[PDB]
Amino acid sequence: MVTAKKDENFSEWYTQAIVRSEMIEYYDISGCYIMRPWAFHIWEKVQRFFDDEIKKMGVENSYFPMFVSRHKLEKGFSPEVAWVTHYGDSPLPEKIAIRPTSETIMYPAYAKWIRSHRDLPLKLNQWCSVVRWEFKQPTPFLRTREFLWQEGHTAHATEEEAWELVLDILELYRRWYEECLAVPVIKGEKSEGEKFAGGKKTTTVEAFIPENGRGIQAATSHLLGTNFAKMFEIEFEDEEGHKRLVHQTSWGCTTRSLGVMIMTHGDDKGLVIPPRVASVQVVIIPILENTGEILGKCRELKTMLEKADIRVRIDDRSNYTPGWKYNHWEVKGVPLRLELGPKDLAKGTARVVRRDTGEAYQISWADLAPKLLELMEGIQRSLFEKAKARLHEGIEKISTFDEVMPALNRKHLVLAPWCEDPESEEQIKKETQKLSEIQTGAMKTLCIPFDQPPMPEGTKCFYTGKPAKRWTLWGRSY
Amino acid sequence: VTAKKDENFSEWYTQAIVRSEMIEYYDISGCYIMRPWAFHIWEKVQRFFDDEIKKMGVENSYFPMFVSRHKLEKGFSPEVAWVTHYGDSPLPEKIAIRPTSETIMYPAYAKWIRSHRDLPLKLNQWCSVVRWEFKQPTPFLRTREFLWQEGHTAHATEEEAWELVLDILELYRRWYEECLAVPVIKGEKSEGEKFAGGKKTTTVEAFIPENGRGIQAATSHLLGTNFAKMFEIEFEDEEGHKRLVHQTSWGCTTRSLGVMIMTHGDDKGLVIPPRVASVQVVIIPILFKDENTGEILGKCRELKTMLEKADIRVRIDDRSNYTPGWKYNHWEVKGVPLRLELGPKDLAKGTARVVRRDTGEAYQISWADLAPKLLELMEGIQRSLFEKAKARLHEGIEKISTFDEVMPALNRKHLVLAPWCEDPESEEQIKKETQKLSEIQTGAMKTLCIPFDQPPMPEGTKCFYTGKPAKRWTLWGRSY
Ligand SMILES: Cc1cc(N2CC[C@@](CO)(C3CC3)C2=O)cc(C(=O)NCc2cc(F)cc(-c3cnn(C)c3)c2)n1
Ligand SMILES: Cc1cc(N2CC[C@@](CO)(C3CC3)C2=O)cc(C(=O)NCc2cc(F)cc(-c3cnn(C)c3)c2)n1
Ligand SMILES: O=C(C[C@H]1NCCC[C@@H]1O)Cn1cnc2cc(Br)c(Cl)cc2c1=O
Ligand SMILES: O=C(C[C@H]1NCCC[C@@H]1O)Cn1cnc2cc(Br)c(Cl)cc2c1=O
Repeated sequence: MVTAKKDENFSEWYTQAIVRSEMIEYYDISGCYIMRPWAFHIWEKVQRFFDDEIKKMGVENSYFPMFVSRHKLEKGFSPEVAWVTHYGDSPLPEKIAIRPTSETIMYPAYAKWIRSHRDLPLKLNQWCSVVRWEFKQPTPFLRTREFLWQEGHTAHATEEEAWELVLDILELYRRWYEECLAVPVIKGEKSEGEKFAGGKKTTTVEAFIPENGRGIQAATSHLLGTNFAKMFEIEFEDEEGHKRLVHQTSWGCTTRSLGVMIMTHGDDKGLVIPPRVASVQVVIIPILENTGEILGKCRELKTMLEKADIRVRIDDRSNYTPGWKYNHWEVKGVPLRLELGPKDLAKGTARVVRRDTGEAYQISWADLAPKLLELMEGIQRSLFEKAKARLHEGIEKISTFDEVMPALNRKHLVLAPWCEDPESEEQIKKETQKLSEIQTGAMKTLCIPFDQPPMPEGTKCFYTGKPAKRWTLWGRSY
Repeated sequence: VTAKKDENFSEWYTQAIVRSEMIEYYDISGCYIMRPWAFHIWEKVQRFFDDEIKKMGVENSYFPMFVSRHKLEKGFSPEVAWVTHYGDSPLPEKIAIRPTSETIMYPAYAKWIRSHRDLPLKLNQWCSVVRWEFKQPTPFLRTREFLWQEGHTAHATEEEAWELVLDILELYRRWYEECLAVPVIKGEKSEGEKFAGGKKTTTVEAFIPENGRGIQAATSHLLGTNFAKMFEIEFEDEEGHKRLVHQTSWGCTTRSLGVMIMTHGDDKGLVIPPRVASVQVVIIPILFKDENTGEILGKCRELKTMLEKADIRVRIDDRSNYTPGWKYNHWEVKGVPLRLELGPKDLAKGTARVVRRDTGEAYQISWADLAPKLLELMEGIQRSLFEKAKARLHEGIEKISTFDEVMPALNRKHLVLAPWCEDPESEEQIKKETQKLSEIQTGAMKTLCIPFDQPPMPEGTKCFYTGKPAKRWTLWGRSY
């Protein structure tokens, strides 16, 4: 049973929810966690969605090695990578790192494979795990030392084609969150200080966690331009015979998405899993003395529902009371519970309870499959709409810096007109950190949203008083 | 490809996998890049196997890639890769990259399993593992990092665990025979060849005629209660008594792709069985001197739509910057089962010319007949690839009765099926003797498996090596 209340002790609530729902197991190596089937099935669902979509775009999957040579990674202080230095008791002549990302593994191959315009575009993806051995405190799903992800890497003859792909991928990430996970996200461009330094422009989808007021980056898609093509000599002869640099993109999204989903939809009773990704969509709980009447009808119902492609489990485990099973599956977040006891059997009905609201329905056995499909569609949409309402309520539009600290104290983000000077972003981070100290606490840019309201002529930047350029979203962050 | 498969087999294999764009080389020895053309086949067999194990109630999971020194070694270290530093700082205790996940998963199993209500526990994961052997690698077959799936189950009874071992082994037979069209032999490993941590190891074995070697294709172990004792995986039964779980584990890797390549490839390159071909039919418009360009391209689009309506996986190669002859050779070296050519004449005739990759046979087919006729041809290709490979397997196994027949059979690049007493001392002696005789003429012959399909053992039959009473017919040969 979940005892910590989500609004009062959010961090303990999160730990309880992910452990008692059987999503994670702890491990002796800090920063690494076991992903149990209840969570892994959600990853499998989003992976299938995204993989099907990128295949429609002509992206093909591949698999590159998990190791990169020291001289290829460092193309005098090491990055925060895990170094393999020995095989058995024998030192390697040159240490090798576990991939933190695969640019330095893939791009030498791209340089070999690309020789002429005929070879472009080149569009590859891989599903793997990466390792980033940061010394800070980990958080399951959200910030871990090893994590599962997909990384896409493309090369094109023109920047326009590369940018088109950047935006198509970002739209797929919006769909991953909004359509599969029912989590609303905001598409935007990263500031110069926050973008990937190896690239030209970084686009992002950002999510908001109301309980701690923090934004979190949900996925990323980069227009790399020609920087990496210069560094790796990825050149092609054009249709007229001149050597040119390719224009590249890269993009990724991780199991952080599951953590965002958990935090968005969970409640005081535990998880709430959107029907589109739930391992089990309907749990059948026989109200049981096993004559065979009740479980016979349950097996018939499960067969029937599975013909409608509903993911069903009958919980016929012994020595647990019905109420125990009800709470067990509520903590796990199954979106629908189907109760079948003796009175139900006598009437030819079943009692269906939806997890998000607790509303109960008496449904005849015949109406079961269509009514349950309808209810799952309603649950999915209601989860999304309520989360989107909370997102809207969490963003305050401001004009001057003196509004910032009140908004941050309300656990809100701010949308502010900004001159986009990177010096000013560093100054704002320092000032908000120190104001929080006197009163991390730093506010930073989350993104410059694609959806720009008009910028009235003469609008001043909320911090510098210089002419504002764009409306920018700021907040405390992960 | 220019090397002949029947002359320089290793060189043929390297040319086949490079020129088909299946692999790319890499600067760290023993690791290779799996390019999209190879990864497509992997995706097909992964989907088959994952669908089937899900039907059995096995659920996917993901455990960490790292194992602490004290948990792995629960002296001289094993052939694992050791992480010793994060950045410039030494780890307080070094950690290994997984070579397999027993030591990572089983402490969790011990925590999770409390009563019979928790059993059976059936988990699988798709991942890569690392085995840092000092020997020469071979792409797909023997590499230092490789992709695989490892399944690990726990049961209340040995009977249930053994039933699962055999169900999984049958899935591996289907992975090879139904998907890859590679015939395999199910069997039990000898005492000297089985997984030491388990009670009985079952296997599927394939045969490579060009070098006379058996190769283990996949494995499924009855672990019994050994790991349950080691990791304290116990459960309370219905009577309230504490008992040990009965476990299984099982795995299969991208070695399967290399076995497919070696089995079906020919002097022209790869031959992909239709059931694992991401492109089953390639349509090639013959464009020359601007003769009917628009008509030909429109018709190719129509044909692709029609064939896709029949679930045939079709690609039109309308790339303007390659000639038709180049396209012919490209898709042939890549092993696409069927090539469909449509030129000006064919547009006039209402026909298309189709060539099958395995035999080269050509067919003129009316556009209306295309879908059913191509389905029929793909069934024929899949069946023929399997049947020819099975005939080669049959021809490569000699039944023997005495050790004096062994060296002539090995020199014919064959396996031997011999009656054996099953004494491990005798397997060790046979390995040494056959290596020595080979040297005089690696060359050691070992057991590959004791097949499930046992012919009768006539009373009084003597072991082919020791002269003691034979127990079972055993398959032996040179091996990978
Ligand atoms: C699961 C995951 C996802 C992502 N990212 C980033 C990119 C993105 C965006 O969505 C996606 C690929 C594109 C994503 O998912 C980043 C990390 C991560 O930085 N891990 C290392 C680590 C370990 C640790 F023990 C502690 C901390 C730590 C503690 N405090 N701070 C400030 C850091 C960090 N981890
Ligand atoms: C791809 C793959 C698959 C399997 N196995 C084994 C089990 C099985 C059976 O099918 C499946 C999981 C159950 C499978 O696929 C074993 C290896 C492997 O031993 N790698 C290490 C290595 C690296 C290296 F550079 C050289 C050598 C080397 C050279 N000569 N010798 C005698 C060894 C070995 N590799
Ligand atoms: O990983 C990236 C850039 C992009 N790679 C492709 C997938 C999407 C992703 O945003 C940025 N990044 C992030 N963290 C890193 C940590 C280390 Br350690 C190293 Cl060496 C390198 C990096 C590093 O390059
Ligand atoms: O890996 C195994 C046994 C089984 N594990 C589950 C998947 C199927 C597989 O056959 C045997 N094995 C093989 N090679 C190994 C190499 C090293 Br290095 C280590 Cl430490 C351990 C092992 C080791 O245990």
